[PDB]
Amino acid sequence: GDIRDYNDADMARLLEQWEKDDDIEEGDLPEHKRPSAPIDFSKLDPGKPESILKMTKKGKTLMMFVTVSGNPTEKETEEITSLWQGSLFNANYDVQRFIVGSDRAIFMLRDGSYAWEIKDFLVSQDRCAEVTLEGQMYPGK
Repeated sequence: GDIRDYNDADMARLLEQWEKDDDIEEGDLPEHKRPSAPIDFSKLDPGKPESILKMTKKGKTLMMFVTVSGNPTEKETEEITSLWQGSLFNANYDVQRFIVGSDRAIFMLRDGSYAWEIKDFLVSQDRCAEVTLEGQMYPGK
């Protein structure tokens, strides 16, 4: 306590957060104790994001908009998409495929793991074609 100015000013500005806590607390004791009896929850923290399982539900309407032809004749898209419908199902890849938009073949996946795998199979053709995802195109990270 050799200098008032620095102490009160700077130290209060530093302790401001602590004083704020004390001020909003006002020393009122709540009946609410730590509800977690097994500290092991915060001790270990399982890491398993169960939230995803709680957030997920059946009804994966995620499709890939595959602009195959680019030519008015819907035939081309139907032919190639039915060929894919063959090969995929023959490869045990049971997926949903519809032709809405003469050029746009939509592949709706009930799965996800092999999303880029089937996508690869699609773009594996010389033409490549436009294969977009409903919404955004995210591989994962």
